[PDB]
Parts: sequence; C-alpha cells; structure tokens
Amino acid sequence: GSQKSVDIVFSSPQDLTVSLIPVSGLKAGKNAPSAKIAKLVVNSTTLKEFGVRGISNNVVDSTGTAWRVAGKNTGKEIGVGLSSDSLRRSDSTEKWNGVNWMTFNSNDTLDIVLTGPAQNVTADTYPITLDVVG
Amino acid sequence: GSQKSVDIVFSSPQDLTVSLIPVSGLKAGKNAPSAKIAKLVVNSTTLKEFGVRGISNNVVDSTGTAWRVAGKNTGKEIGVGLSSDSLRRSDSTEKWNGVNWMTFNSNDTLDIVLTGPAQNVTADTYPITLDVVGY
Repeated sequence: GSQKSVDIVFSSPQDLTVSLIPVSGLKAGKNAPSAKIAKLVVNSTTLKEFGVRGISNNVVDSTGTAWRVAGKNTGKEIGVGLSSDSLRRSDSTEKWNGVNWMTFNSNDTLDIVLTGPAQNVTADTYPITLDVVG
Repeated sequence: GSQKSVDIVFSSPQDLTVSLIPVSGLKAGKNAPSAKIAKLVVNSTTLKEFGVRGISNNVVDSTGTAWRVAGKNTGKEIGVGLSSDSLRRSDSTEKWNGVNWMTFNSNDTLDIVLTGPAQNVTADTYPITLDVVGY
C-alpha cells in the first residue's frame, strides 16, 4: 500500500548521526551500471572516523561493502553496495572479532549503488540496512 | 552500531510510491516549536492528487493532520502533525467513507513536525505512520 511508517528517535547527544536517504524515482527494468540508489551520510561534531558494513543474509565481499537484497514482494534479487568512488575514501580496514570493517572520515556522503554490470530490476521494494560504528 | 534501514523502491512509471524520511540527530529535552521530524515525499508522474492522514492511537483533529504518539520505552507522548506551511499547500478537504481527508498535489513534499508550543521530549523512539491514498 501507500502507507509508510518510520521510527522518530530523540536522544541525548550522540557521537554520530547517521542518515540514509533512498533515491526517488528509480525505474524498474534495465538500469545503468553503478546507478545510485541511496546516500549514506554520517555526521559528527566530535568523532573523526567510523566503520560501516551493510547487514544482510547475502554479503558478497569481505568488507560488507557489497551484498544482495531480495525484493519483499517478488523475491527477485539486486546487487547493491558502496560505489567505487566512495570505497576509495577509506584509508584503512580494521578487523573486529574476525570481521573486516573499512574506516571512513565522518561528515561525508557515501553512495550506495547497483553494483557491477547493468541490472534488470524487477519492480519491488528492497530493504537495506547499514551499520555504522564510531 | 548506529544502524539505519530504508526501503529502496523500483517502480513502473504509472505507480504511486511514497517515501517517509526521518530527521536524524533529534535531541531529547526542550525543542523549538514546529521542529521538523520527518518529510513525506509522494512519487508518480501520472497521479494529480493524494489525501494523507497520520495514524496512531490518538488522532487529534478531524483530518488526521495532527496526532500524538507514545514512546516505545517510556510511554511519554509527543504531538506531531503536518506543519502549518505544509497544511497551507492543501487543495481541498473531502470525505471518503466517513472520514475527512485533506488533499495535496503530487510532487509537493510535506513536513511532519512537533506541533503546537515547544515540547520537552523524553529520550525514546516514536513510530509515526502516514497513510497516503491516491485521489
């Protein structure tokens, strides 16, 4: 349906502020390689760096910077992940409990895109979750 | 860590798609009157108008343009609703199936805000729900 819900969070000052903005007007069907689908903005007035991974049951690279998401209504999959340009903004990778996290500077916008070759996308809703650690 | 989830929507050109974007960094405690908490965006290149109403256990005006939401942890409430500026962009107020709805132009984004006088907000999570119906 057209009804939408979202959590509104009020808290004491936090070290990081994370905003994940989806791209509007995405068209089902063939899409361009690395087409942008969302922007992850991590801001901080107090911390210099953070690590970030996409959380998914189908992560496809070691750093959690690429994964696949199945459509809620059809089960069809798309491959998503950070753009190559965004990935270049990372100057180090940290390992935490056997898992690799790429580090980035706060106050930056990282683009989430349709990875690899051009994808033929089925009209559907594809949830994505990004986890940021300061 | 700090996690954020959003729906990525791919649709057909005639489809109606709605997006509700929350404001990050909101501060518990006293807030300024009408502080923005979310933005509602409706997408379609063919739809001309839509009605929109908030939904909660305590809707406080006839058109569902103002309501109150209780925090998940504490039960403390906040008053939310369309901003004055957003309300002024309305086309008409119609009644469908015994409920009054205010209508808006597609392409117009609407701001959801802390309504009325300045509110002292308890640190908590407040789910908000906006219902959009193609007119």
